[PDB]
Amino acid sequence: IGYWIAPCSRLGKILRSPFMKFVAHAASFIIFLGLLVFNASDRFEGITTLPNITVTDYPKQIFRVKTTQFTWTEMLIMVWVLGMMWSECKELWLEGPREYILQLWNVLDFGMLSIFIAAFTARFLAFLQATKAQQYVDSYVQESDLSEVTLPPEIQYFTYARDKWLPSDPQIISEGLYAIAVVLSFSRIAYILPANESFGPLQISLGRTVKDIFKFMVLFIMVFFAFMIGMFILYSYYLGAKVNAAFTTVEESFKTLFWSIFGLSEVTSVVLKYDHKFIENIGYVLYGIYNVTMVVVLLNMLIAMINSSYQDDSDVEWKFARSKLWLSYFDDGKTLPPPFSLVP
Amino acid sequence: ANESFGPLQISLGRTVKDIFKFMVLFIMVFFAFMIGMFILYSYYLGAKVNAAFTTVEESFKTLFWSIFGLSEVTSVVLKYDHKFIENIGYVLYGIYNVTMVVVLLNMLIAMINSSYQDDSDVEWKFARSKLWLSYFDDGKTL
Ligand SMILES: [Ca+2]
Repeated sequence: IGYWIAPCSRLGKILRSPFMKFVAHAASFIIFLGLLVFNASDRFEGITTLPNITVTDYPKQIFRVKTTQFTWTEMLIMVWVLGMMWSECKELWLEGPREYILQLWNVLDFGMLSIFIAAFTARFLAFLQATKAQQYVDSYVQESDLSEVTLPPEIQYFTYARDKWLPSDPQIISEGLYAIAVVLSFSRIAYILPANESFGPLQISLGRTVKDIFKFMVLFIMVFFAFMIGMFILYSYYLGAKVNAAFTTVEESFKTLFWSIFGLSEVTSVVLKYDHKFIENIGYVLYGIYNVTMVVVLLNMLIAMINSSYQDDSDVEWKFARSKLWLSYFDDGKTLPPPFSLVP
Repeated sequence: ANESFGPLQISLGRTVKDIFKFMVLFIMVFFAFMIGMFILYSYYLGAKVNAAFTTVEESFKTLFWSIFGLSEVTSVVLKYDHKFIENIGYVLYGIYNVTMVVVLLNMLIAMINSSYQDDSDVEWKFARSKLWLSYFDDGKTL
């Protein structure tokens, strides 16, 4: 408000400093994360009502209206997402799309903002359907609090609890995408992390280790696909004849072999319920060979990365990254935080 | 004060001091995934096989014990047919495990390089001499 009223003043001059603009953007993102956390402040200790029970503020309300309506925190977070997307679009328009895509931070921000937009679009579609159902109830139902009246099946579905929801209804998609976007949001803390002396080189080395890990992960993915296909072919014919129905389908085989990396897949994944001990013993051998192979690949990755790191260069890289961060703020255009940049 | 265990204690102290810096970043990642999974699974309290991500405390427990592999995979599955949310939770839990492995491996490599760069002997003897000088005063007689 002060910047809008007096763009050229002591406060205006202070707020246009590159460090002050960086602090403004960091504070805006902290407020965005606070809104993300506060939107779910009614569930910190868990939801009181069971998923099979519907609660409505007034007796003539469709439950989906109550469970899909936006709150003021939802409005604020939608405005924040719109502002950040507008800032990203302005950057892409001004500087060029090809250069914009070839940057980790820009593409990640675009991805998380797109996921937020998709989640809010799905929630808005659910809200529209619920509002149409509520309008139908208010215009054609006057039967004492939705007890004696039986709604048409096109609209009776909106009186159902969470358990009766279709697996592909808009609100489930909305909340899944919202969870993904919330996970991706806090990853932008590492965008402002390099500006700090202690946490800059750490982030630089973390990015370098991720880049080194990716190439080994490609080979491990090839080995993983090999064992997934082999064990799925071995155990596909035993669906109702296995202990934990693992390796019976491509999804199940993929889950079992992926969670085996962290030791979270039990050995009974290879045991059958029949007397075909040959198949069970081949599965045991293949699973053991897979575990030994993944340990060998992890050991080779660790050793190769240790050698590569053993080959004062991190300080230079961190200072270069921090200087890029600074030069991103020296231009006077990026003055206000993205949520407040909408107002012209 | 011991010759054989003093250097070990000094090295352990330096290891803890190096570990804290990476622990800050891992705490940021941990909070990210804790909030995400809690938001995903807060609406399924009695609709899950266990109470893994139903609350913030529960999400913190599940993700912290996931570091040591002491949290079961079934923490993600649901008792409903909402396979979209279950698969999103599976992907997020797998990404959390991969991310924590990456962070731990990066911490290990960075600390190995830092240690690679008769240095601990001087530190140990300085600490031992500080311990000695703490007792040269006549006040601490008993
Ligand atoms: Ca950007």
